[PDB]
Amino acid sequence: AIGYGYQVKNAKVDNSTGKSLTALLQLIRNSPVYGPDIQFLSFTASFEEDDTLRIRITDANNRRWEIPNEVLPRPPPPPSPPPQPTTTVLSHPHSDLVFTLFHTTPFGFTIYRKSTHDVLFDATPIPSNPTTFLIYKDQYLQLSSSLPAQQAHLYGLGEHTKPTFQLAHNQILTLWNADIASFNRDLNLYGSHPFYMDVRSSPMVGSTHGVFLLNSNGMDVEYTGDRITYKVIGGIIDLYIFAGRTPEMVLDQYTKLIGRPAPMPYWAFGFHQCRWGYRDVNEIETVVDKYAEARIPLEVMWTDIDYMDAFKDFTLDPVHFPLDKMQQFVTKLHRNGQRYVPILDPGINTNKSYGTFIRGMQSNVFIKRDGNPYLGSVWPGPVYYPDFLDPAARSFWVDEIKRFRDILPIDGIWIDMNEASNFITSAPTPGSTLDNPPYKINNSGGRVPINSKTIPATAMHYGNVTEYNAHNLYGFLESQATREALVRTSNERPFLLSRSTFAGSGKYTAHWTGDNAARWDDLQYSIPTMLNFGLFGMPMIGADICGFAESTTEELCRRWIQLGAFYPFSRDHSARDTTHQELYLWESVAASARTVLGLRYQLLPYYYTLMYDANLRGIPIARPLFFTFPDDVATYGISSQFLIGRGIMVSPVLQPGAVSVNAYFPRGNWFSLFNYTSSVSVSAGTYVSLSAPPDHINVHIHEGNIVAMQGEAMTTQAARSTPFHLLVVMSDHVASTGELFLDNGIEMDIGGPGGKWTLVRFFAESGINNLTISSEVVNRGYAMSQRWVMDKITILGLKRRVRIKGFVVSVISDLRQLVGQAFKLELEFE
Ligand SMILES: C[C@H]1O[C@H](O[C@H]2[C@H](O)[C@@H](O)[C@@H](O[C@H]3[C@H](O)[C@@H](O)[C@@H](O[C@H]4[C@H](O)[C@@H](O)[C@@H](O[C@H]5[C@H](O)[C@@H](O)[C@@H](O)O[C@@H]5CO)O[C@@H]4CO)O[C@@H]3CO)O[C@@H]2CO)[C@H](O)[C@@H](O)[C@@H]1N[C@H]1C=C(CO)[C@@H](O)[C@H](O)[C@H]1O
Ligand SMILES: *[C@@H]1O[C@H](CO)[C@@H](O[C@@H]2O[C@H](CO)[C@@H](O)[C@H](O)[C@H]2NC(C)=O)[C@H](O[C@@H]2O[C@@H](C)[C@@H](O)[C@@H](O)[C@@H]2O)[C@H]1NC(C)=O
Ligand SMILES: *[C@@H]1O[C@H](CO)[C@@H](O)[C@H](O)[C@H]1NC(C)=O
Ligand SMILES: *[C@@H]1O[C@H](CO)[C@@H](O)[C@H](O)[C@H]1NC(C)=O
Repeated sequence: AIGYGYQVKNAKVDNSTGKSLTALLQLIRNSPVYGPDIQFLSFTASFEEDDTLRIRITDANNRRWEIPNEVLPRPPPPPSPPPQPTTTVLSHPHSDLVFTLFHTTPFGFTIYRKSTHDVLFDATPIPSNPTTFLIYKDQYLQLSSSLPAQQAHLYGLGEHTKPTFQLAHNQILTLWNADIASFNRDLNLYGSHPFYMDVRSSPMVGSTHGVFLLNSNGMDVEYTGDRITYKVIGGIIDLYIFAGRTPEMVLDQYTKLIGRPAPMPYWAFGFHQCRWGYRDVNEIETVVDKYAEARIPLEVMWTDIDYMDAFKDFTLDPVHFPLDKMQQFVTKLHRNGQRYVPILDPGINTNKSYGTFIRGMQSNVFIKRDGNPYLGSVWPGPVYYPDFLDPAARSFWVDEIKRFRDILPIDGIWIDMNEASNFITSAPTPGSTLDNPPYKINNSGGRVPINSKTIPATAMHYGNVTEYNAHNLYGFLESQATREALVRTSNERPFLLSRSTFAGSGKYTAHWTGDNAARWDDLQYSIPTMLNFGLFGMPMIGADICGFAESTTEELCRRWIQLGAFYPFSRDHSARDTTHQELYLWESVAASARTVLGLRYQLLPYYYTLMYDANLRGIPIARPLFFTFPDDVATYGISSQFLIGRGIMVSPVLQPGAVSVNAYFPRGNWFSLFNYTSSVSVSAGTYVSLSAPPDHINVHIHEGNIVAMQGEAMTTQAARSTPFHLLVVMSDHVASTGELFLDNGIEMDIGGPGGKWTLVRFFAESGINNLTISSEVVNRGYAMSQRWVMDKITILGLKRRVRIKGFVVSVISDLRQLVGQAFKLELEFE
């Protein structure tokens, strides 16, 4: 059949130092299928941290493609080996993870938990079944693990649109960056994230680990419920297991490896407006004016490829978007506390009188094939693609951005079309097994050739690196270069949004779900996708509100702003061939927008703190219910509700004509953020049928949490000048806590040694006859200098009212306290 697998020829754990395991594997027998077997494998197992195990399988006899350390820096590998059945075990005393090598024919290995003896990853073959073997051919790597089908709940392996967050059994997930619209279910999309989270329902419910394959090649991942199998068309096996044991711990461990989420400027949490098709500077000015007139907050105005001179980067349409008017426009935005973001594509038009093209040629920055620059097709027509693996191309990129920024101020950059997208598929190179690989991955759901509508696999990058190997890194690399350009041309914290991504992209950029559609399905689809990118270490995520493609309806757009006002990244965007969909256009949507964006803006200090938490520990802003409630198995399959931070839950209507929603509530007390008198109390988690009128969305806060809020305003800058209102939700079972991070909104290194920041922790507890609310402050200086005052505290979750020396609501007014000054407030019961 497909292969015969490997035997352990030798294996040993180095002793008398930090243990690592080294083994040599030998091919049992050759097979012709999918090409030549690699005869000898080097096999290592090593602990990068007590909570992280690394399994690396390479050709013992040849260097193979690996993601460069410069692209994704990480600890180097453990030495390689020398030139009942037997086993070799690797364990560390402070590690919960135990690795075992089985000297069977073919060989196997497992990783199990010390605490429960539960097997997390099991690559023991079924001897009669080659689909369960490790197979290792030049263009076909096969790695398989069994799974306890009912107990293992898996999440991730992006990027794909799915109706559920938890991965359905019996499917194939393809990772191959492609310009494919996210309104398409199942298909491989713009990004590739070969990570999954595995939550176990038994034996120790809520027990979670992570599994990451550090490989940039195209792959199919087959998940059948009782097994998962990687089928990878190149590179090596570089497998990381993250011990958890909680969901939050897994993401901490994973992002520690791939990079902590980049911080975001405060303004990026404001509302964004964009459209493909804005005709001229007058129109975008008019949109901004109409937002103000509708009294709907607008933070950032975007321009799509319309602004460019005939779709060429680093230029302005001299007729529709003349430089002087654009300068005035951006100046006006800035005077009003607003910001501006333009789009960029990677392809450089081949026009001989275009400065960017001339300079690019001079520094030889473009991707080549057969010794000449590769000629693609995108919006301006013929293009060459910068090789972002080439240091000279990055410098070129920085320089073009500098030049443009010197003439027209910008606040951030949107990088699109960077898979790379190509509108003409090139002919395959005769005889090449790269353009015509032996195993066809399921590209676009049709086994479509990998070179379809992109750069051909035989194209070459700096260092003689093939497109075959580097493809999934293109977007990732451009993001690094663009961020580099921004940091070098402004001392403000940068902001960028990227379409194409790879594992680690979150260290450089925000992301959006791409080309969704104005359909009720896509409204719901935004939630699983939002949650996934949190797992992928990209917490700054959202979808085009009201839908990118196809014309929206009043009701759909109304329900969408309700949901979308809570996306970490909240933007209205649409294609040019559809109806306009600014939020002021319908009264019922505008009224809904004011209500929900009003709450969002009050929650800005909360979002910003969560962003801080994400950069620190990798924990997502928008997170699944089982992150807070991992012991409640009912939450594992929830796909239509989500948390913002630890204790706020959003429960949107996602169907037309509905005025109610059946929403799951985990155990305990929940209070509407829109009406503190409105609450939900259960002794055991269950579904509750919430009232949900056309203009309302259910948003609830759980007992045990404290959230610092500021006032509503038209801009994020204005909001920060409002008083703080503290929301304290008490629990009979636990003291309540909360956190607030404060800085200047633009410090390059968030929470760094520079000291331009303050951290406040809040604490509240009831006694039999008193109630204490207090704070602790780290680095009091910055916050004090900003004059932030807390004037009111609202207390939920008690059945008795409290004051200074069913549920009730208590309010403490005219407090005038300074946020920067630690306090202790004593209240008494009535
Ligand atoms: C504005 C955006 O324009 C482009 O994207 C467009 C396409 O150009 C357009 O044709 C269309 O494409 C859709 C199809 O309509 C839809 O049917 C689906 O195609 C599927 C197909 O259904 C499915 O069967 C499968 O086809 C296989 C088949 O399985 C197999 O057996 C065999 O037959 O082969 C076929 C074909 O390979 O897969 C198809 C997908 O490949 O989905 C496609 C979308 O992929 O709509 C899209 C989306 O609008 C550009 O590509 C986009 O990049 C562009 N959007 C960007 C541009 C901007 C402007 O600057 C910016 O505003 C946007 O934000 C940005 O995203
Ligand atoms: C090279 O870039 C030039 C600058 O943008 C292009 O010329 C401009 O084309 C606009 C329409 O695309 C037109 O409104 C502008 O007036 C014009 N500006 C100037 C200074 O010529 C040029 O476009 C080519 O030449 C024009 C005359 C048309 O024939 C276009 O169809 C051509 O593409 C660009 N040339 C190429 C080869 O890309
Ligand atoms: C707040 O909720 C309570 C209970 O659900 C309800 O009786 C009251 O009318 C609501 N108030 C407003 C202003 O909606
Ligand atoms: C609450 O506790 C404080 C300190 O323990 C005490 O001084 C005070 O008398 C108490 N209040 C009441 C109403 O008993």
